[PDB]
Amino acid sequence: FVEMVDNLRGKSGQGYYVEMTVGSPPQTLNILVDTGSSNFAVGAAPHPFLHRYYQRQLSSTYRDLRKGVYVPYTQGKWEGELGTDLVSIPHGPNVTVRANIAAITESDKFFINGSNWEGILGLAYAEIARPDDSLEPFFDSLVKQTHVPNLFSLQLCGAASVGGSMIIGGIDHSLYTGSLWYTPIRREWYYEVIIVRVEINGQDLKMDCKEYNYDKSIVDSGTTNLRLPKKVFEAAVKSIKAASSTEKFPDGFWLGEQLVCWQAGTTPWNIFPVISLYLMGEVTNQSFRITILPQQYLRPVEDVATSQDDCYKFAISQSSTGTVMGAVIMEGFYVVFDRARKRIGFAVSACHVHDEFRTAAVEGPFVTLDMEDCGYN
Ligand SMILES: CC[C@@H](CC(=O)NCC1CCCCC1)n1c(N)nc2cc(Cl)ccc21
Repeated sequence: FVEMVDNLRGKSGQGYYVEMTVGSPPQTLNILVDTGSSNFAVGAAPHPFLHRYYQRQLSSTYRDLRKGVYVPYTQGKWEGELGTDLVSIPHGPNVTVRANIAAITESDKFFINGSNWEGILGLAYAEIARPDDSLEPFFDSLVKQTHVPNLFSLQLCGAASVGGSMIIGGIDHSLYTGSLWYTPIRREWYYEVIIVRVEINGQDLKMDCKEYNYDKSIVDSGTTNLRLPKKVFEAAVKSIKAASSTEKFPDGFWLGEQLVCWQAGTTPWNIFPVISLYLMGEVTNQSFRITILPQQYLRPVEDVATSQDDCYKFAISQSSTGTVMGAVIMEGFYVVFDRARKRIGFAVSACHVHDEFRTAAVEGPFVTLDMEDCGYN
């Protein structure tokens, strides 16, 4: 696993990418690690944002599937040609698999201007694969062709430049401290989990637990913020406002539209509360909690090429599509995607940033009744 440690790189807010090789002879590409999608889709045309792109025709092991794919989302679409080719990960397991590859020939608002990645590794399940669930995802192809165990674990470490580790086929003990606790994957499509309880400095948020998972709660490496449903976001902010009422901040700060600055390098971490998220456990009526520090949700401002000091951005935002546990959560925790056993493990990361008096935690067990009722149908 030592060869797989520190195999992730990226820029702040632009995601985490891993080095991958496709085709014969091998073409080296930087590929976004994405637990929020299920397609292995790489740029295959010279879009001006891209450093590199996949050249289908120069690979002797490339096979044209003779079928297109069209993936629209919100502000954009990505599209291209479906095919298969030989894929390997230089700083991964020593194997080569024939996997599905979507050669992106056109996209709108997909690639990020200034980033160093040229494609995405959809690490989620077949059901959200496009055009349909018969297009086998990369990790499915990996496990079915090799003896690599059906799991991977992510340690995202966040610093402009960021690093991390994607351990494929196991768990590295030295990437976490304390104990690993597991939450069941509710449904195999996104990495869907169930939040049963939320606390702010120990104070229960007092919401119907169905609100925390409306209409969904996912673990996504392709998202930066901790995104919460409107009604949950409202209460959490109102609670964070209350905990830190010794200082008032502009209304735009809570919306992520304005920055807040203190004389470097202190900085009142103490007035900001810890946020505990209770997740459904492996056992009936059993749950566990993950505690995030003010240091996870107050991020040093991305691009301050004019504005020095300390300065911060509020990294909790509202969502209309359910809870998203992004880098805000994931950078605080070593996250194990145990696909073979339908579960996701959380343990305090060895690379999380802690303050002088408080510590991030994964603790349990807790008694929580009707946890299944917190999931939305
Ligand atoms: C479901 C969550 C969203 C979050 C998002 O919008 N992320 C930024 C997105 C990541 C994938 C490359 C393009 C930018 N999301 C993720 N994780 N992967 C996605 C891929 C597509 Cl085609 C659309 C939305 C995606």
